[PDB]
Amino acid sequence: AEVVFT
Amino acid sequence: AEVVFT
Amino acid sequence: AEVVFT
Amino acid sequence: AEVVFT
Amino acid sequence: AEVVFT
Amino acid sequence: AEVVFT
Amino acid sequence: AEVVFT
Amino acid sequence: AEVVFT
Repeated sequence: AEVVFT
Repeated sequence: AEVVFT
Repeated sequence: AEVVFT
Repeated sequence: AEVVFT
Repeated sequence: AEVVFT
Repeated sequence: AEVVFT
Repeated sequence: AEVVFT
Repeated sequence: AEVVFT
């Protein structure tokens, strides 16, 4: 699982 | 920007 | 921004 | 910026 | 910013 | 598990 | 899994 | 799975 908030 | 890989 | 998962 | 790898 | 996981 | 807040 | 950003 | 954006 990968979460990237930018 | 939101990326969610599950 | 928000993510919730299960 | 938030990165969460699980 | 916040993450909670289990 | 990797959390990176920047 | 990998993320790169700028 | 992959995403690239600019």
